[PDB]
Amino acid sequence: EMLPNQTIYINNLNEKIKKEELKKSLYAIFSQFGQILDIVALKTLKMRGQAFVIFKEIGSASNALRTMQGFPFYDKPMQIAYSKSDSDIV
RNA sequence: GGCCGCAUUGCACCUCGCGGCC
Repeated sequence: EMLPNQTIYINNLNEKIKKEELKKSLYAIFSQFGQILDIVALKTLKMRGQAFVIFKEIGSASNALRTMQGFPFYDKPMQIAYSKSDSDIV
């Protein structure tokens, strides 16, 4: 099982949504959990449907993951895990 | 810049699947 990390990894995201909008919408629902350093969403073949939300505190990430797990975002239940590895900005 | 089709459920941190229309 994935250990806690201050970055959460989200997938099963609706790929039809433009990346800039996607990120603003994500910030709309995750900022309640604590300070966000950055949100990474790419639309490459490999990385579309996915995003990284990088919290300042690990406890924010844990709370965000547990609370928002499965929340239907642009119609699709978000799938949320901790990221495998630390995000670069540190 | 705007539409749309095919394929993709994928762990990233300098681009970066393919095709059609305006």
